[PDB]
Amino acid sequence: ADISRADALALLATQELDSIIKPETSGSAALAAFRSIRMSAGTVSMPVLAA
Amino acid sequence: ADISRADALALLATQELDSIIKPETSGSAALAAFRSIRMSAGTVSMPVLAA
Repeated sequence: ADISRADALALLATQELDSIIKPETSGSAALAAFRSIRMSAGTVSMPVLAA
Repeated sequence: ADISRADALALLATQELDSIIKPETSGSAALAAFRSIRMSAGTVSMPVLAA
């Protein structure tokens, strides 16, 4: 006769990970590669050299 | 050859008027003309001499 682990199972401490198992996030390849501008109007204008 | 206004059209500044064009506004002729009471009840009862 002895205190098995099952006999004391209800006394054992518990632990949950403090973080989630997930992939590291990529972000947009477009936002990573191409330079961007802050817009204030919804339809910005863009002069382009022609000649 | 020279830079025409059509060639520089994309570079031209814009201006927008600082305020909206609108007619003048006015309040009800009824509230201007007639006496009014504060109602506290949703109905007021009024006694009228009948005969």
